[PDB]
Amino acid sequence: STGSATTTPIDSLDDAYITPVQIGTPAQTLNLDFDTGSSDLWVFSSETTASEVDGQTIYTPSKSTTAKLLSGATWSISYGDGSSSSGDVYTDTVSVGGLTVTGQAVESAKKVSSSFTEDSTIDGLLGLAFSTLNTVSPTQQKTFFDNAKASLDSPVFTADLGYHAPGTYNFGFIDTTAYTGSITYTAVSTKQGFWEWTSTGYAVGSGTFKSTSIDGIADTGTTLLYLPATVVSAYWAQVSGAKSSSSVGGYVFPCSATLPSFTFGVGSARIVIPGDYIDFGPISTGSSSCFGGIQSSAGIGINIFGDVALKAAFVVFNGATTPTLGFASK
Ligand SMILES: O=C(c1ccc(-c2ccco2)nc1O)N(Cc1ccccn1)C1CC1
Repeated sequence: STGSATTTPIDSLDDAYITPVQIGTPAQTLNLDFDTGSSDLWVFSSETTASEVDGQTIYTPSKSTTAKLLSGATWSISYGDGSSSSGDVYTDTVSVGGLTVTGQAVESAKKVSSSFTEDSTIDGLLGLAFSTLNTVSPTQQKTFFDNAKASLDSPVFTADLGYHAPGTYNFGFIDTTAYTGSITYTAVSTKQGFWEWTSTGYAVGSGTFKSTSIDGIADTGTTLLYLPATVVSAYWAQVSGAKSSSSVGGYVFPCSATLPSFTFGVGSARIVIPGDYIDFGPISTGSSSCFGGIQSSAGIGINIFGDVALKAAFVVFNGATTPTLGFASK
């Protein structure tokens, strides 16, 4: 089997991407944020505190003939931006782009933090990291990808995120028309439950490439590119007037600037992020100070290849017995 679904930026900055997902019988279509940095599939639901729902589409398990309460199971998650959600769990049929999993754990939110309520465009998350991070208790649950893997033609999914445009998540096959050149594959460590890999270095604009190992995660659920402070300083030093602002919470730059590209290494290959991908626009409406798309990871404890980086590539998440990641230009 295979699946193929279009993923769409939620706003004009590509702050996140939503992909439609069919849950239950008859189908209830919810727009989920596919997140390779987490491992819970959770949704706004008929159980969500009513004051915490503001325009999202909800899953109502009582209207699904295939929903079954997973008795006793609860879940609770916190994300690196401080947001969180929690609730109970049902199993139900879940389809993505024509690929169906029966008995998928669908984690129904009873509570969501303010950031979720305030984002009417995201109806939930679909976790695609390793199942060892799944928060369900007392019996940890598998991700949609783990449940589907055995049926898939090839035990892979691919992320092809667009810049200010739709893109695609595919399951079970590699679309050889979707990228240029070859795919370079690199080793993955699952020890922290993430798609954790080691970049071979970086370049700023037309500058010389610096060979240096940068350990970090491929995280579709994170907007920006978070890298060591030395790297980020070198990038922003090339932008006249850029500075790190404690009041804003990162690097800002004059909106009048033209940003340089940023290249990261994947083995001997190179992925170039165009400068325009690094512009996240005015810090507040009407400001001429713009927010940078490359920020320091020093506060986080891990480097994160988020959407800014991933949208410059066609990315293979290879869930073979020994997982690997593949990157190609496109
Ligand atoms: O939001 C998280 C994050 C945190 C915790 C968990 C997790 C799974 C299960 C329990 O906790 N999963 C994440 O997905 N980021 C992305 C991030 C962090 C900080 C700033 C920006 N982006 C990843 C790094 C851990």
